[PDB]
Amino acid sequence: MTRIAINGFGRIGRLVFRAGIKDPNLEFVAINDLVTPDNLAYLLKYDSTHGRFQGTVEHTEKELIVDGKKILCVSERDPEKLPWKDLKVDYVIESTGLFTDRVGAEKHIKAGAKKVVISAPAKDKDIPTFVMGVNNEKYNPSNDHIVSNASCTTNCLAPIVKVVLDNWGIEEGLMTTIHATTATQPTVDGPSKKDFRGGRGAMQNIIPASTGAAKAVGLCIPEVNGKLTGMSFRVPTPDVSVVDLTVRTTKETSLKEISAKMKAASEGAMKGILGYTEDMVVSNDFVSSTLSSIFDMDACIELNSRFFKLVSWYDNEMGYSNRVLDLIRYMAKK
Amino acid sequence: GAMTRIAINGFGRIGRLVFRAGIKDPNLEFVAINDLVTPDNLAYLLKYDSTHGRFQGTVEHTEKELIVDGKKILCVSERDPEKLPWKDLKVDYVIESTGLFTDRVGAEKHIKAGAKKVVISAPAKDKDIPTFVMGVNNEKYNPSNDHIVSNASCTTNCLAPIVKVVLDNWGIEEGLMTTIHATTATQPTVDGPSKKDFRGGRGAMQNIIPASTGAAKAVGLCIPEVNGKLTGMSFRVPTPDVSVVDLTVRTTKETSLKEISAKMKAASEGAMKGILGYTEDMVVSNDFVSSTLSSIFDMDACIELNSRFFKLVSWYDNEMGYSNRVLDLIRYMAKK
Amino acid sequence: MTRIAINGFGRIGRLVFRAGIKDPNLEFVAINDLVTPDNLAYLLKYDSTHGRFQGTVEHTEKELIVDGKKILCVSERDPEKLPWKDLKVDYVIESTGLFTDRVGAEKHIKAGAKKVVISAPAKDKDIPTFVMGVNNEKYNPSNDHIVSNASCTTNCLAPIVKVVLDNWGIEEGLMTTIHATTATQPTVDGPSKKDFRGGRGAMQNIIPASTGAAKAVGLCIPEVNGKLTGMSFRVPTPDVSVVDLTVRTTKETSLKEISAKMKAASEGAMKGILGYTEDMVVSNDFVSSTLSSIFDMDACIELNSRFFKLVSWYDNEMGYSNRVLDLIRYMAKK
Amino acid sequence: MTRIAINGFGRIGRLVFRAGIKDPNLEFVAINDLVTPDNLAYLLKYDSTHGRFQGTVEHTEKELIVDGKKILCVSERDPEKLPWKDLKVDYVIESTGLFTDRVGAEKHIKAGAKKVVISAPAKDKDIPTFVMGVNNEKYNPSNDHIVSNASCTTNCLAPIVKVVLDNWGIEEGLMTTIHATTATQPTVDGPSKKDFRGGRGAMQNIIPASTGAAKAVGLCIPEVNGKLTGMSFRVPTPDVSVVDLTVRTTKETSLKEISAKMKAASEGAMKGILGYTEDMVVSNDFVSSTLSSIFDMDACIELNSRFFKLVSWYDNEMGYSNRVLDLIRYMAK
Ligand SMILES: NC(=O)c1ccc[n+]([C@@H]2O[C@H](COP(=O)([O-])OP(=O)(O)OC[C@H]3O[C@@H](n4cnc5c(N)ncnc54)[C@H](O)[C@@H]3O)[C@@H](O)[C@H]2O)c1
Ligand SMILES: NC(=O)c1ccc[n+]([C@@H]2O[C@H](COP(=O)([O-])OP(=O)(O)OC[C@H]3O[C@@H](n4cnc5c(N)ncnc54)[C@H](O)[C@@H]3O)[C@@H](O)[C@H]2O)c1
Ligand SMILES: NC(=O)c1ccc[n+]([C@@H]2O[C@H](COP(=O)([O-])OP(=O)(O)OC[C@H]3O[C@@H](n4cnc5c(N)ncnc54)[C@H](O)[C@@H]3O)[C@@H](O)[C@H]2O)c1
Ligand SMILES: NC(=O)c1ccc[n+]([C@@H]2O[C@H](COP(=O)([O-])OP(=O)(O)OC[C@H]3O[C@@H](n4cnc5c(N)ncnc54)[C@H](O)[C@@H]3O)[C@@H](O)[C@H]2O)c1
Repeated sequence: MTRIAINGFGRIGRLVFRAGIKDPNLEFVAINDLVTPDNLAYLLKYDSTHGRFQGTVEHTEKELIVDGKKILCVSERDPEKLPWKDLKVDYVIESTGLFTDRVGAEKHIKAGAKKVVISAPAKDKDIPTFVMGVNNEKYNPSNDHIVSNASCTTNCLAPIVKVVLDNWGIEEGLMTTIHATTATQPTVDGPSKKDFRGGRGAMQNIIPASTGAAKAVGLCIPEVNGKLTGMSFRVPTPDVSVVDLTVRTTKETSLKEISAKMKAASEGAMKGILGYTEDMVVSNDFVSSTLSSIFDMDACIELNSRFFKLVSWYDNEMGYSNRVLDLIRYMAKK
Repeated sequence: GAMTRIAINGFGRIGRLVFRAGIKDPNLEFVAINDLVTPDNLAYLLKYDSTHGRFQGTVEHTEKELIVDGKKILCVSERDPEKLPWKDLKVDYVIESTGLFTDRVGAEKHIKAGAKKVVISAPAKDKDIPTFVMGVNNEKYNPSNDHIVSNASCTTNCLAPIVKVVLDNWGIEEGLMTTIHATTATQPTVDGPSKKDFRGGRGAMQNIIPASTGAAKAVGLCIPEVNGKLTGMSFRVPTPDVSVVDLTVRTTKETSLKEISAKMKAASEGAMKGILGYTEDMVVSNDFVSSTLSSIFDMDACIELNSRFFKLVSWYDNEMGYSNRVLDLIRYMAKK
Repeated sequence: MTRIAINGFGRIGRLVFRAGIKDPNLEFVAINDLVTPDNLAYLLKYDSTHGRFQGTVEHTEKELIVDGKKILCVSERDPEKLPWKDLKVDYVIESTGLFTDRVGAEKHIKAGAKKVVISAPAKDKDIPTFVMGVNNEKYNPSNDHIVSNASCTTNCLAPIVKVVLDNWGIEEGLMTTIHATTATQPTVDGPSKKDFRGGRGAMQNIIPASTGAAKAVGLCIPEVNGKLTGMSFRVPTPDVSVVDLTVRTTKETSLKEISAKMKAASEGAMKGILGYTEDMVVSNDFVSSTLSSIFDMDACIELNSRFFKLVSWYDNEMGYSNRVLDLIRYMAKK
Repeated sequence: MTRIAINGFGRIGRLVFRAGIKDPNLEFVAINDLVTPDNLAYLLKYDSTHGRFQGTVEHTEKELIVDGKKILCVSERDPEKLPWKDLKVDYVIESTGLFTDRVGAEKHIKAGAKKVVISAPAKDKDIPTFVMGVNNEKYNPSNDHIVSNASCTTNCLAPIVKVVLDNWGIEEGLMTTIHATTATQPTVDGPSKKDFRGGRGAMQNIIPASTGAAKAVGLCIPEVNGKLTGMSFRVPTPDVSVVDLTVRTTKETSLKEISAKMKAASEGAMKGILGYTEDMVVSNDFVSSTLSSIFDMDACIELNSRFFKLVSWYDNEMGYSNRVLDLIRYMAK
């Protein structure tokens, strides 16, 4: 049984917990956040986006009790003061958003944790980044003790890029994500030290945003390094995002051939990772989807035999959370 | 001085905003409004605007007219444009903004009713109606022959000036556009039927909704040099007004974002003044509510992959900018 | 087995269909709407609010196939031309919004239907109105061939009123409902001859609206006839509403005592109709709730021993759709 | 000229600044917030709700330059270390939300300010609360050095209560406010130790909230103390709220008479505070209104001659900000 601790019981932390408490192979031993177990228990059972927790939730002054299983609840701002050694934590899910650099994420290993999974792109280039179904086989159990699971957008874009790249090559690519609002944005216009637009009211605006997903894809798919960039527009929805990839391929092809390969990948080497649809879907048709990427056949367009606009959905919350579990399960086995 | 007589068929978002923008012009004379509701509901919707605020002036009504700033305007309720009294009113231009008469057969009812010229506030349903975008191809207008015209779409009016600047300076090999578009009256609040686009029937408050757009092809019409070289799509999002275009374009000559921004800023200060705007500020959509521009180039949001591959971003108030272009086109046609 | 046809496959019609199609005692034989089976099947499969249909959906040019069941699909503007006599319809669910008067509803009877259930308050004083768990025992099989299941708000308010009246009496009561947006509202400012406010954009505004639910409960609970009125505020939410009842009681009492009686009723009589909670719930905690009314203890306030403000939630879509089934089932058995 | 500093350049602080920088009798000398002048210049210039600043906005490392006027920008978390004596600050607008107690607000006076106006209800009983046009005349310049301007909801409800009470008395009143989302709420579900609902996603939910605004009216209008209580529902709108008041009056009356008195007040002794409308209004019809309260005659309902439901709108951002300025101008005269 693999022992897991969660640092940051937020949107991602609670969703990895919800997805993982079902697995007998996993054991969640601790949750760390800046609030009491009462509020953690409330946020676990009630979810404005993914519905009520399908199970029993209780709490003590010192723990949550989920389906009878006891999980320790601690509240320490500094990860170094966490009891990871006493709980002998194998994996710590770093999902606070505040320790995406190595010096901060190294604090969990100092506390006694064996492996640290950062649920976000790393700020340092020396932390390996993995996307399940793209480059997770490059993981080194003997050396990679702090890893990154990339971004929700990277996890959506990289599988699409991989199928296109494998079959027709990519000369150039520009991506746009139309992304759901997240917790980093305020409800009304407010301060924002390093991105002024990011402080504008998320309920009111379409908001241009930077994304690192494109080059992060360059990390996971080196063959596309230097050939893709991207940006983002935050829109006033609470969850589910979509990627629009304009691609110039090397070989001539058509949308029918691309769709054939996407469908094949979704049924084969990327089943459970890449999804495929021909239906007239809109974003809420993917609420609580566990897939990283859902290729939208009807929304795609072809300018000509080498220029395409490919569209893929993702639940930026639920899909990433399940990938976080998938990566841990992989690391534990291999 | 001399006055152009205008009637509005369809007193909706575009119709009321065309009225708001044009009633300030002393050379224009709005002589009639046609819609399916009595002047009482029309006065109410004219007075109060959830997006552009209260009407800055006095609005009253009778059973047969609105009274705006002392001026009386005839208010009729006739579904059939053919039964409208355009001949009696000596209507020079009819703004067809109901959304139901974008083909020649439907718009021709206004000419049969007596109007001299008809401006469709939308893309024509068929290529047999000429389309004009101010500052791009409105000089190709023929006063003696083009009696039914189209002012294209908001997206076309935003995309085309960008395309024009890029093409004239570096050429275009390919261009793929996406518009992130505000919600409009064609979408319901909750999931409902929609025969012509199933996605079009899903709830607008809840979803990102992929949609089809003809704006790319329409620009190919207004700019023949670019025909076949541009396509596009749309995503409707839960905002009530203001949209943004994201154009992925491959140029012929090598260039850079600095050079492109230089030409965009030059165009906005020169030949496309009042049509194309230019900004370097960290703007978001609500910063353009009630903007009169067709297209506002957003230098900070643009990205360059390489010397020939760029992602250009341009905003537009799909209600207010288009309504101001409808008036400009009518003014242009009047002068010649 | 009871044979049911649905006129108007909209929000209410589709949800009634979702809740009932698993029922072996019910047989849905026909669906009538203004579109062909492909759009109806699409709308049955994907719901922006209640998620994907948990089952299989197929279609023909003339029929739907749900979980193997074949349902005829028609498109007739005039109910009088519907094949109810030929299909032997026991109950017709009138959920178009256009035939809530007796002359309009009677067209289903002339076409061959035996019973018509209007999914809204009737425009006619001689059409009986029932709220399950409040006054449905007054249904007379021999005379009530066209009945009304009231409004979603009436089904929420009446259970609250029933308990308070039965235990402490009601001298006066004023109701306010904060109501989710519905299909009658536009996305942007537009015309609306019978209620100008109703035409204003639902995404942007709090919109005052009139409601008849207050007098309608006077119909179902005659003891309160003439003693309560109400109003409504439409807000930019796609589903779930809340009732805020300001009530002057006859006998002295306390919030503790009221909550205790609400809790008893939720666990015994009115079980499945009235729900009870002491948690810090918000509207999305009730998406796809099947209850008519959920009493919110913590949201309630007491001015004094005879003046209370009681709060109760309801999924105006799902709860009402389930009560339409319950009403049909009650009528069917006797 | 009155020398004013703003502590907390947020929604209220910036909107107070916009309305007041136009006033030649006022002199804004300093702004304190936790961000650099660039971000403050940005937020002053562009407003998602009230549009672009109608004027010129410039900034340096150490100041804002608004319409030619130079204003100091400081970034100090502890108000005791603020440069109020050097700047000779007459009034400090406390709009951070973190110093609504006397121990906290008094730090501005310890720092050199003469008066402190809190843009929110005070925590302490000994800090007087004023509503313009209701009880502001009770201000005592010799002793009231820290005052509260109450809440946006109290400023909307109290004028309504005053006219009803003066004409027909109040036996009971229960108020509900349908309130716009504010900076206190997250976009998505998150923690909130003292009120769990307050942490739920504001874009997707109707959110019940506690309010003291009814009880505050009991303080500003002592005759109604113990007779009025209330609650709140936060809804997914960015601005403008509405109060809904269920009132049992003492004297028999009618909606027609109440409306007449409301219209009389809006035109007379509460012009600029109380507004009156008979139109079919909705929330966005009041964006950027400077009124505290707008009586909505058509939305009102009468159960009988003594039981009414009265409805009044308010721009919780813009109306309150103007009340803060009005209070400062009153205290300075
Ligand atoms: N939201 C998404 O869709 C998404 C997708 C992929 C990855 N991510 C990444 O996951 C990370 C978390 O995102 P989220 O949306 O769950 O955010 P969130 O704000 O919902 O959760 C973060 C949580 O961390 C807790 N926390 C903060 N500081 C802490 C500390 N010092 N110690 C312990 N707990 C602390 C907070 O109370 C909060 O609940 C971010 O870095 C984000 O970029 C988010
Ligand atoms: N909304 C935008 O941003 C935008 C911008 C550019 C172009 N347009 C075009 O303008 C047209 C109208 O757009 P809108 O947003 O104003 O729509 P809208 O829903 O506001 O409708 C326009 C008006 O037409 C009236 N109408 C309907 N049938 C009529 C009839 N038979 N006779 C007279 N009036 C009738 C309606 O009552 C309505 O008020 C569409 O063709 C649209 O494509 C819209
Ligand atoms: N949505 C709610 O919260 C709610 C709650 C309780 C009851 N209701 C009542 O139920 C009724 C339906 O409301 P809704 O929200 O489902 O509306 P809706 O607009 O979602 O669905 C109504 C359907 O009627 C169909 N229709 C229209 N004309 C028709 C005709 N002539 N013949 C056949 N079908 C026709 C339409 O295509 C449409 O799908 C209303 O009367 C409403 O007041 C609504
Ligand atoms: N927004 C409304 O509708 C409204 C109406 C009436 C009253 N109020 C009250 O006014 C106050 C401000 O609310 P708001 O909506 O403007 O909030 P906001 O979050 O928009 O602004 C608060 C500001 O305080 C500043 N701040 C935080 N800590 C600080 C510190 N230590 N020193 C200096 N500045 C600091 C922050 O950067 C932030 O800009 C609150 O007390 C609120 O309850 C708000």
